[PDB]
Amino acid sequence: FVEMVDNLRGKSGQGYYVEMTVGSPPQTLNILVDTGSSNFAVGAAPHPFLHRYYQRQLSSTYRDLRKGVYVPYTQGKWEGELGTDLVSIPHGPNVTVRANIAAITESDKFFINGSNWEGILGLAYAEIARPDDSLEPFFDSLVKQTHVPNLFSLQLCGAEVLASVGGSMIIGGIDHSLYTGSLWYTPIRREWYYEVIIVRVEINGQDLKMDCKEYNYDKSIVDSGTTNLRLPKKVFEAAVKSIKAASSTEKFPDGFWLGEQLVCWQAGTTPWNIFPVISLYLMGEVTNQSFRITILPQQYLRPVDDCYKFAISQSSTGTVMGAVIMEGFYVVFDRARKRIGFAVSACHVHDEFRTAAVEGPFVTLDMEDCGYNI
Ligand SMILES: N#Cc1cccnc1N1CC[C@H]2OC(N)=N[C@@]2(c2ccc(F)cc2F)C1
Repeated sequence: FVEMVDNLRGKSGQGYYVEMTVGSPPQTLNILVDTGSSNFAVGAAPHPFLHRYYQRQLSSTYRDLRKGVYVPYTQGKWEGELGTDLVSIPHGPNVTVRANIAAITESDKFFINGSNWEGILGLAYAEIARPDDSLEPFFDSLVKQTHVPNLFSLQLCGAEVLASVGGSMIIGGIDHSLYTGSLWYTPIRREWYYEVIIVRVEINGQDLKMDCKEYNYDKSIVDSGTTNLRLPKKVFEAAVKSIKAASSTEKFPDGFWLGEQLVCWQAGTTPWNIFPVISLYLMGEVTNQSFRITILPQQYLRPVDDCYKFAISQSSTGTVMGAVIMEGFYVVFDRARKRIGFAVSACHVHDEFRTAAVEGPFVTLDMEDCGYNI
């Protein structure tokens, strides 16, 4: 899938984007790859933080759906107008799709100063599309209209101005040069978000010993459009307590653990070995099995002297496996078989003593009971 390798770029903390073209003649736009939402939405009018935007009037193939869409979330919102147009991904498959597009005409706290992207590609399912599930998402259109197999995979690599990060979005298959070792799969629990089930969490090999329902309260999702590992309140608190203890040899301000303040060390002296590894055990395809993905401090301390923000934060909407978990790994969104695969990434972080890992099986009792009953 050689022409698709290295087709993602971004700035640390501001997401990964892919170049796309919209309309005829093609308008080039950078689009954030977001497995946590399901709309294809593009800035369509001027904005302080947008260096270009989609101009429907310049496109001979635009069709207006005469329908508005409002997408409030927090910390923000966007609104716009629905239509269809022809869409292609230059460093993607060699196809062109007529896709729904939300042309964003007003927004608050959505576009990001300096991020270099002008729209979002929601890769999750129709159930969470706005205004409702009848607005076919981009990937659904791509699969229906072209032969492309119903699967994509993401290799996010990450790590003055914020550091540039890179990676690859492989549409339609699995590129075996982007990973090493075995691919382990966890089931997609429900096709809305990419919802999965975490059955155990360890911090430096010590079980947090919570009821596993706590890890998925109210859901756990894999989300390339969120930077941090976000954990439900009780789990977050348990985790930081444990990380504090392992690293207690040093002391950092409260704002660092709140992910607000940076912590800096003389360049090159970053004391990685005082921070523990974190293992998340995901439910396997076999009911009583799991496998673990182990992440290093190189993933959960985000570069911003060498300066870092702690990139684990509290959630009130369940666990979010964001970019800093995904950067460990090659992640396969196997929609056709309703499962998500993980393997150690050719661009994983590691030092001479430790490395990200994907290991299994571990046998674990009653993990169907680790979910939330809708
Ligand atoms: N839109 C939308 C949307 C539609 C449906 C569900 N969730 C959405 N969110 C959730 C909050 C963020 O988390 C994710 N994954 N994407 C969001 C996002 C992305 C980029 C950015 F700059 C700002 C953002 F808030 C938008």
